[PDB]
Amino acid sequence: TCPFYKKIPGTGFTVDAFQYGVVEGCTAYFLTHFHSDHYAGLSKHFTFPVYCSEITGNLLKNKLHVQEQYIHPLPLDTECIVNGVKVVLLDANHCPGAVMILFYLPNGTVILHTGDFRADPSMERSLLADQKVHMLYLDTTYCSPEYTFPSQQEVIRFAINTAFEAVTLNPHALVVCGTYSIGKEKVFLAIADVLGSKVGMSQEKYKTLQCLNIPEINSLITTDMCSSLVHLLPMMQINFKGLQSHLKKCGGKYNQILAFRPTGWTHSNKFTRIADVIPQTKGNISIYGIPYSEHSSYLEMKRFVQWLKPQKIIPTVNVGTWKSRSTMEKYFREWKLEAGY
Ligand code: NI
Repeated sequence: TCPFYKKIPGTGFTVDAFQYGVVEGCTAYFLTHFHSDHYAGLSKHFTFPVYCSEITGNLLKNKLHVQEQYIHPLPLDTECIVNGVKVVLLDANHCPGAVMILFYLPNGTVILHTGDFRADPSMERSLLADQKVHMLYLDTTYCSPEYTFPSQQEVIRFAINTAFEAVTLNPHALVVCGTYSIGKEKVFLAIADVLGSKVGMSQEKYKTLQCLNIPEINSLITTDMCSSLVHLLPMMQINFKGLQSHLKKCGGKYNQILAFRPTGWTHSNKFTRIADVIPQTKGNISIYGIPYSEHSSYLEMKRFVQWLKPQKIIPTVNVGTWKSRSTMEKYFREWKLEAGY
């Protein structure tokens, strides 16, 4: 059955709750973003109202084939009424179309559900600043002090200078970026922009990008692999074997590969700055691991919550074991004692 952390008290609303069949009482199913963990169970066969951003609705329509009658897209930063209750969607700074949701309950309680998010100080001057938030449903993916990472901008600058150098040294090199879902598009679009190229990719991946309301998209991407010097491949192919195999496929148009694996955190975040990073190399193929995160670091999460001062926190990630829950509760009390709420 649907867990309490996916229900919104005193409404018949749920959030990211599609894998449990019909939820008893639920009149509106919200979807924060188009990642398979959150949408799991949604298909062309679902027949209840789904509320979501415009981007998320394009994806539901075109990738999952959910029927149009059941998709209710809502604009951002706008007060809307859903089944008699006032809501607002805000940018989550996660992947394309990902939202936080603000619910104003009839009794006067205010609830923020973050979805998946990367907390940022620009969220301190949104509609959130205008009133007290009593309850916070929080993306606790990286809720432990070991989880540090560079800014997105530091990582992109590094990727740009690295790719530009390699291709100026060898104008027959190919750049490859690994991918598995939506998100982290800036990695490949920034590399392509410094090399004066479009990004080549499969038909399924191009169809996905074409749903994302990215300005000038038709000038940036193509299905003609031949004509482009940045290619996208599935993350699973980003290894020496997969990359040599792909290089054979391209018809001796390239004689070298430089590949990027955007990942979350891995244990080498604890010593290495972005400027110290060096690739793994085997022959004419080099692979760079780059920690481009679309989740809050510990410090980013802590700052956001210390600013917001919620009366209660409801974790939404890593809630499956008592040890994880206990650990997280300890950090929430620390934050509250430091900040005086
Ligand atoms: Ni996500």
